[PDB]
Amino acid sequence: HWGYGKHNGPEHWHKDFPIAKGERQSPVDIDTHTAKYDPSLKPLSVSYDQATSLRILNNGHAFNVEFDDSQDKAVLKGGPLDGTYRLIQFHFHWGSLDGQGSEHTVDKKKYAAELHLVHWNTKYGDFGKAVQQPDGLAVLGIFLKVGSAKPGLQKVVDVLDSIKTKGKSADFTNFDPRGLLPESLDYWTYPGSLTTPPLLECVTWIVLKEPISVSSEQVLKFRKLNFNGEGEPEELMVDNWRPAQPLKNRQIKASF
Ligand SMILES: NS(=O)(=O)c1cc2c(cc1Cl)N[C@@H](C(Cl)Cl)NS2(=O)=O
Ligand SMILES: [Zn+2]
Ligand SMILES: [Zn+2]
Repeated sequence: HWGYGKHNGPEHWHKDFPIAKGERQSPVDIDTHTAKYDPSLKPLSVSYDQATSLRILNNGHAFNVEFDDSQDKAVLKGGPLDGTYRLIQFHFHWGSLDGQGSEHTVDKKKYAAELHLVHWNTKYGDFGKAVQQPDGLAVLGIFLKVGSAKPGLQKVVDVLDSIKTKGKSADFTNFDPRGLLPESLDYWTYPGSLTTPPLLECVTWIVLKEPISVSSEQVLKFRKLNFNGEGEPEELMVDNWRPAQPLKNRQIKASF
């Protein structure tokens, strides 16, 4: 039943997922004046050159672009991380208007949307084992602002038509996620959680400083997707973001 509506929204998740009120919930507001540079942070290694995308799926709250994670084809290493983390999927969160949609905020600023590249710690063997551990997952988060089109995104935008409703999927091979990165890999990092139920506290968040630009036309096509299944009454897929959660006992570090 969970979702983003008035009766099943984030305000309600704690009832079925008590960890929602936990000590290391995501997302959070990034107070730039309180984040601290950490010169001990090693440089971030994004190695997506052999990434193998497979499929795109409308899961009822967003769409996932899924990848083959049977081997070390696309990985995240270095930065705050120990070991190797394999890309399993990416998705977005976006708003009903350009003034909202991101999950993380920067000095309370909300971007139009946010891209999450989800990776799991290969020493745990699979994703399911990984989300039983405090260092199981690493998510690369990238803000989207509305401006010029992102060429690298257009392929995704153009398949949306075919996965309009919940549980629809389409073939999605040969997509290169490198085309969704900004120039700079400067980041902020903190320990957190999934921002969707079950809200497991297993994530090392790495949030890039530099947003990517996407066109209004591109984001408009995101807002034409549906939460609902086929034949059901249309509920447009918008505002599928969880607001900022309390930082509690956590420090956000800057790589720059
Ligand atoms: N939003 S997020 O990046 O915290 C996130 C979302 C999903 C995750 C994992 C993470 Cl870390 N897993 C999936 C399962 Cl369907 Cl494989 N659901 S999700 O909401 O896309
Ligand atoms: Zn869902
Ligand atoms: Zn997400």
